[PDB]
Amino acid sequence: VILPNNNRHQIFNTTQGHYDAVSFIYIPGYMSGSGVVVGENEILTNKHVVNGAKGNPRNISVHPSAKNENDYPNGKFVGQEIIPYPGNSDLAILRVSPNEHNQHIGQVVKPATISSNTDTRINENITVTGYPGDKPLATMWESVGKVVYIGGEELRYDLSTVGGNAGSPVFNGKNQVIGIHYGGVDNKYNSSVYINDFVQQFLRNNIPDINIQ
Repeated sequence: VILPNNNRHQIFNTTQGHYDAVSFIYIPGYMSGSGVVVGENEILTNKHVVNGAKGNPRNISVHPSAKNENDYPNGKFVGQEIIPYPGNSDLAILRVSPNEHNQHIGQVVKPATISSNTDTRINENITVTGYPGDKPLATMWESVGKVVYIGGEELRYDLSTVGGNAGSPVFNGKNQVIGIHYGGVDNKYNSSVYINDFVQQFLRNNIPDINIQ
């Protein structure tokens, strides 16, 4: 949702630095979302995003580092298996197949570093980076703000997001993923799945190369 803090800027060097793992999701109209590469064959996104495929992961296209609708520098990877988080939060792993050159998604971009969240606190400056639907299709935007709430598996912030941002990584100042954006409440806050210790266990047990720091 759009909040009084609406500080959003387009990313152009989408294959460089921590942006390469940020991914555009397209599911045939169409729905679109966001996600983040975190392992050799794996992205994180929302349940409500992968649910749009109606049980067929092959309906999901993942474009890591997408720059615009005519510029997918790392091509696409097709959904292979949906692994929902068992807990009551909007988090899923999407395992993708290798591409047409037999490259794995976590070989073409550097998988994102996950935060242990040992230091994460309210008032901390963060970003949410992904593919908002008010902007041109498949353009990457970074939104700037602060954490306002941490509780259980919920982390909320005062920065603006728009439909299409679902699944976007929430980055701390070290460019580590602290949460996965899922939506918000008009005029109040936006919300993410907080990567707490239980979420970290789920990641380790499904993504053996997960990099938690």
